[PDB]
Amino acid sequence: ERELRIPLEYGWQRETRIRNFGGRLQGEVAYYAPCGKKLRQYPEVIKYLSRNGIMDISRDNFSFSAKIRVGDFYEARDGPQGMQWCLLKEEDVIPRIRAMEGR
Amino acid sequence: RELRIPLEYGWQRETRIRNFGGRLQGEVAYYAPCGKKLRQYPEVIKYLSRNGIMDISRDNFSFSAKIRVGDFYEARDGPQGMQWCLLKEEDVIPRIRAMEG
Repeated sequence: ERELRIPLEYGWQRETRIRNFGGRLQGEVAYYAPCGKKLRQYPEVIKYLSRNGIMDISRDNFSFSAKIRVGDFYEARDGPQGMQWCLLKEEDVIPRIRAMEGR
Repeated sequence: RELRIPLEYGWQRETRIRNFGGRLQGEVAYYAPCGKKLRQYPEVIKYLSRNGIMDISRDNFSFSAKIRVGDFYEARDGPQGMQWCLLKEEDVIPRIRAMEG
């Protein structure tokens, strides 16, 4: 976890979006670079680090596993403006992770 | 454009909307590249001075909850209790207009 938190200390964001596809929970991880650029897979992170001369952090500091309790978790909820990503309180994340483990 | 410049240097701008009995209240916070949360212009200016950041100044910052820059969250009651819901891009102008009416 220490490893995967380093980028947050450099002003990156980690986001996990959770969807329940008929009882089955699935997560998708994205990073936002400090400039706001959205990165959706390792190759995208490596290119960003290469292109931007970033050497303090590496591919080792990043994971796209939705089962890692690092950064912010969202679940879709309906409302008067339609579906929104709603932030899970840290204490509601665990059951989501646990549902995605095993399998 | 001026208010986007800090975001490129790894500042975050966040607007929280609370509905108090149908009266919307918006509140803006900045997170400096070090993560420090700043809530007022004097704190932002002290932070710029104390950390010798000088590319940006007062003109690159707004604490007005009516500006479409950065992420908007609205507090929404639900099954899990109070949650911050991320406003979609299309959600923001309507909720700003709601704040004014």
